[PDB]
Amino acid sequence: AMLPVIAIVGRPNVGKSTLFNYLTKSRAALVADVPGVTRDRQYGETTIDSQRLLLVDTGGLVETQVEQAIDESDCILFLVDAKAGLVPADEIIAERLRKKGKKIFLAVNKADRARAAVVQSDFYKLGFGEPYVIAAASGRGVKDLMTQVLENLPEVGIKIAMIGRPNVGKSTLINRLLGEERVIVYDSIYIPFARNDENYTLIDTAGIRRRAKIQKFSMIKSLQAMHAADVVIFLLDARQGVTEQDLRLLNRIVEAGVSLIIAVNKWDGLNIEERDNVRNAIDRRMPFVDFARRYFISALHGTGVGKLFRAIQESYQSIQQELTTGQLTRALEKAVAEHEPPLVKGRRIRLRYAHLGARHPLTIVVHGKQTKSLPQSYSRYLANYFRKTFNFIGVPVHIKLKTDP
Ligand SMILES: Nc1nc2c(ncn2[C@@H]2O[C@H](COP(=O)(O)OP(=O)(O)O)[C@@H](O)[C@H]2O)c(=O)[nH]1
Ligand SMILES: Nc1nc2c(ncn2[C@@H]2O[C@H](COP(=O)(O)OP(=O)(O)O)[C@@H](O)[C@H]2O)c(=O)[nH]1
Repeated sequence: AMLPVIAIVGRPNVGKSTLFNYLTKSRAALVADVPGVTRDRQYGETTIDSQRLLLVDTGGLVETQVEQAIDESDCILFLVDAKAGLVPADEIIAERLRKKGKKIFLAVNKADRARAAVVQSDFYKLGFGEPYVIAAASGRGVKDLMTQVLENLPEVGIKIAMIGRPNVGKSTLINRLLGEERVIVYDSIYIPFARNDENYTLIDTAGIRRRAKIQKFSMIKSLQAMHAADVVIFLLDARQGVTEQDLRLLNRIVEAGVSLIIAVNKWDGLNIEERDNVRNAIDRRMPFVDFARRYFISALHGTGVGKLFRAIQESYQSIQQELTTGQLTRALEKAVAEHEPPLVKGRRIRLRYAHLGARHPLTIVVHGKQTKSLPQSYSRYLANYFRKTFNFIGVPVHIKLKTDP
């Protein structure tokens, strides 16, 4: 079940980023034990009728990248502007879209409170069927549009995926893992395997096990793998150090909420200073992923690779454990007893209970009075307290405050 990908396309200033923001998951109410993740303006996820969808704002990519996004998407949401009417640049985009071989949903944005007949008039001639009436500023028509997008769509064990930039060692590591002691192997995107009584499925969205067998980076296919997997193994290339692009990928993993293990690959042959330099770079540039187990390996020579299986099992178990309101509240009471919340404007903040908001991203909701006066430093203290109490690894703990009712 790979998530469908919807590419938002259209001229500048039609409302693509506004619609993207309306549809995607907001993380404004969350405070993490360690900050360091921003809101992605290119890729996101949305949910409509329980069906999760990947969204790409092609305006955030700006033509090579835009063309790649369109070619790798399942459907296309093409936005035009009711206030402008049909303009020549819309027609240029339309002709390009017709040559691709995919569904085009036409959406007329900025409809505001104008009648549909007025809004849609200029756009029937584009030949993309119904010009869906929307206003991204108010939500008008958005649910109806997304319902039409949905309607026009076609033992696993622990699912894992390798994520990383080109040439970091993904195919090498896949081949090495599948050949480790006691591993047995038996559409082509899923590769089931087992080790002892442990069942796994490798997710290979870019088909790299096949290219290695016989012989272009896709952020979309990386995101699809990340959302399909239970645990991600992110590979760094120790010879290159920590790169800006590595950080962009890691951030997306953390934002997606998926369990993470870091494999620092190509560790072989490095001297004491080289190794210490890589370690120091990780500590300086990646403290936001301290919750993730990391292993220094050589996929090529096999050194340290076997440690990954227990890391997969333990990371999965950590986020899958039972987390009742009673046990979360028991932990909250203990945290408060050890370190009392500060008085704010002279009034005491009273924290009453905690419940599980979500496992991905891990969100613990803390209820009380005057909770929004809680300094962010206290929220970070609570995040760390829950982390230690339940031994959360592979995912960061987020605290969401709620001042009931
Ligand atoms: N009146 C109106 N303005 C909108 C609507 N949606 C977006 N806008 C505005 O149109 C402008 C362009 O929007 P933006 O999302 O940046 O367009 P993009 O360049 O396609 O990403 C911004 O000022 C938005 O606030 C809408 O439904 N109605
Ligand atoms: N020295 C060394 N080279 C490696 C290691 N892992 C992969 N490589 C090399 O790095 C290159 C890219 O490996 P590959 O698995 O194709 O990377 P992918 O693009 O991430 O799938 C190849 O030349 C590999 O032999 C390693 O652990 N040590």
